[PDB]
Order: sequence, then structure tokens, then C-alpha cells
Amino acid sequence: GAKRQATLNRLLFPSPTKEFNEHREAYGDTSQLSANQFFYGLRQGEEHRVKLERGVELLIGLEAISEPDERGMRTVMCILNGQLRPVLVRDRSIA
Amino acid sequence: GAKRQATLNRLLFPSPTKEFNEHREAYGDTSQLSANQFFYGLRQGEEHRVKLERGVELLIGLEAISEPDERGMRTVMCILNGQLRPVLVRDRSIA
Repeated sequence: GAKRQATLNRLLFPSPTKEFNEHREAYGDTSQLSANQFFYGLRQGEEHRVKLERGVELLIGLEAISEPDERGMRTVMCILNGQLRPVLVRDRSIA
Repeated sequence: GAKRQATLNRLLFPSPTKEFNEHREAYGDTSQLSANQFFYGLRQGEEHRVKLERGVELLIGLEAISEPDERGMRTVMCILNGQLRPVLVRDRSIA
């Protein structure tokens, strides 16, 4: 079962499987993304389709990005299923 | 009355009063704005109060600006009375 598989994963490579478990807890399941979204990100004018389940698909796009405030925090306006969504993110470049 | 004032304005300086009439038709009444808003515009992080009538005031702010598409058109996300508003504008710099 899946228990044996998890026990093998932890018994073979402990540190990276623990990192993988933390990442999967944090950001759900991202193995369904493409290379372009996974490695680069979102661009403006481009719609992406991500398959969650059979008949359950998500349509993701970008709208705009604001310059950072006195903190290192920026706000990104995106589109999910045709609805606007603001997301607060940290820009590690300006510290 | 106001008719005499309009007739004097048109009889003294026709071309600029006609431009002023077109501008007032296009953009309502903007004589209540400050020098900073009138000459420069809107910046991010600041909130402006504009008085329309006695007890009727408007609170204006900025959220973000997107880079122009294949056209010369940009979308500016602003805040009016605490509500998000997208405005489509033309950037004459890139033609």
C-alpha cells in the first residue's frame, strides 16, 4: 500500500522526502503543472488550463503587478475562473 | 444671469471657451481638484479627498498599472470609495 511506499521513501532519502512532504503540505499538489508554469511563472495575455480531476479544471491568468511598498511586499492581481484575485507576495530581491 | 456670462465668454475668447466647454462636457467639473492631482496624477499608497457637494466627498486612490498590450492600451486598477475599479487608458508614448 501507500504506507509501504512512504516508509521506503523515508528510509531511503530522509531529508529530501521531508522537504517534499513540507512542500506538499504548503502548496498542495503541483505535479500536474507544465514545465513553463513550474519553472518560469505567469505572463500577461496568456490563459493556462490546469487539470485537477476528471471534469475539474482550473483556468489561470495574470492581470497586473504593483511595485513594492516600504516593505518587501508586492500585490499581484491574477484571474482564476474569470474572477479577480489579489495575492500578497514577498520580493526577496530588494530585501 | 449665467446666460450673459456665457455670452461674454463666447464673445471675448471663442476658441478657448469652446475648448473649455468640450472639456467640461467630457470630464465633468474638475475645478475642485488640487494642483498635485491636476498636474501630476495619482501615486500608490496615498489617499485623496475630493469635495463634490456639502456632505458629498469622494476618496480616490491607486492600486496598480499593467504594461501595454500589443495595442497602446493599458489597464489601471484604482480605488474609489474603497472599491476596485479598472480603467482602460491609451499610452501615447509608445504609439
